[PDB]
Amino acid sequence: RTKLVFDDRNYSADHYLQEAKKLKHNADALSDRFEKAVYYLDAVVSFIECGNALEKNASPFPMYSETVDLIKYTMKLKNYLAPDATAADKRLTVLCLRCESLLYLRLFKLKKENALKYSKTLTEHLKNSYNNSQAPSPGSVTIPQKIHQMAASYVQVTSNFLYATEIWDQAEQLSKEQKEFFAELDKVMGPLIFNASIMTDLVRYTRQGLHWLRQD
Amino acid sequence: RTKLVFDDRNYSADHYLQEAKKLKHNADALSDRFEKAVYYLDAVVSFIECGNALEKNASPFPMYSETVDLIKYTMKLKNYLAPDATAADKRLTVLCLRCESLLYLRLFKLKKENALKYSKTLTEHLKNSYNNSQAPSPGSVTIPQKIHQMAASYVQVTSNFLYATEIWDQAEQLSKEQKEFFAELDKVMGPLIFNASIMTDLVRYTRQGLHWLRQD
Repeated sequence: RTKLVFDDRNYSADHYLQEAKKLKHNADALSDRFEKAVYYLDAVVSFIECGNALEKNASPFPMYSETVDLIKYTMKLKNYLAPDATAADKRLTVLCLRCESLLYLRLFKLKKENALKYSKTLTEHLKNSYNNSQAPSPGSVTIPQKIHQMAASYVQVTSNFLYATEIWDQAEQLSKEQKEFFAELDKVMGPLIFNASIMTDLVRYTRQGLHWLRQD
Repeated sequence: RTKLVFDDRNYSADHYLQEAKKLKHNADALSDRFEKAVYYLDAVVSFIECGNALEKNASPFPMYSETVDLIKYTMKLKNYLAPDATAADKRLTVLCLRCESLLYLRLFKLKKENALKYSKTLTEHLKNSYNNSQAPSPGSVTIPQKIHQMAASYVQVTSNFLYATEIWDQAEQLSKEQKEFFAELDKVMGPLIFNASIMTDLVRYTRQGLHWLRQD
């Protein structure tokens, strides 16, 4: 067993993008699904590195979103639920799901401000509009279109961590099935922490796991 | 320094409630704010223990919600932002904010199912209702009241982890100001993990911190 030693020379968001694109076009031009997915996942981490480098001198939202799309494509390659699925396929899938979960959670986190005060005004008006459509009794609803767009966007950015939570839990569950591989990987890297691991932690974790997979 | 040894005999949700209520009525009848808050926080953990015991033979939602209310009351006692605020006040506040954060996150988590498919239907209709209020051009909005109630509830349960995230981050920030006390507490208990620590982990963590505070 060997641990990657990691270069601290942080580059420009541009450098990681041609890295990612090259790994990805390397993936695009190969036969064996497994092979493809590995390179796709390597491409993915370079894409993540690029987004991280955007966040250093401030927007990474599009880059991250499209990266989660490339992760779903990749997972649909050697589907871990297939009955022939190998341990390698399942470990690959786990790494994919960690990247996808924490990516979703970052996509959210970029719009946390929006989400919070949107929640305030929305809670207020989703009571005003309702109290005003019901004639009192002594003894469809119509909303301002601003309120409507604010509802649309609130659901938009809250969806991202609904996905993050659910996918995080799939990663944990499927990880129990490769308890040893991921026990050792958590040993040498430290385990990923939902809400605490930054993008560089994820990048290195994923790189190390990809390294062991390519070594078999 | 001494670590509490913890009793594994899990009791009924009823047993913890009269424990909590007794600690709380002990708090209610004392002068010194600090004193009060300590007992309030002890009351709180018994209240949490009670809610946990509800979850064992399946609803803890009300109990948890009202407990977070007792936590905000308690924090409004020796406000850590006061200029006379002691290290003890600040540590107490940190413990309060962990309980409040993870309580919010559980309140959410109880309704995760609701939230997810609500997100689906809401995203669809928040496009149907909008595409149908805008006359096309070749070259306020009205919604079903079911959709309206679903929007209200979706915002309701997503608010809970918006709070959980924000309060979690306040706890981290204020924790940097008592880095050593909480470094040692994480040492002997293991640190609380957002999204991973279960209620019993929180109970024991908080109990241990309360123990050191009462020892000064």
